Amino acid sequence: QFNIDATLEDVILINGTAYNAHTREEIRSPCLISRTVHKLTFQYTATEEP
Amino acid sequence: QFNIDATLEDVILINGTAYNAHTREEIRSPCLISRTVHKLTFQYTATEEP
Repeated sequence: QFNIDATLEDVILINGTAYNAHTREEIRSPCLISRTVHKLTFQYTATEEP
Repeated sequence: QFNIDATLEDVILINGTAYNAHTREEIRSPCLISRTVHKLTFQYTATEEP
């Protein structure tokens, strides 16, 4: 599970998909995530490389 | 429930007590809260004013 410490500031996801660490919201490949999330949960998806 | 965002950056609690909105972590008044918290849950406490 990817943590977001103070040094990471902001992160962006381009390829793959993501899920929230609190309510498990699905996230599209190209999209900004703002900062309301805490941790990033990856997944095994053979359709696209994250 | 107090929310956090980019405008308010960092916040500090001085008087009272607080509880995390994620894992119910109780915290006293004279300490920092780092950033791992996202929402602040107040409570009714007549012993001290928050």
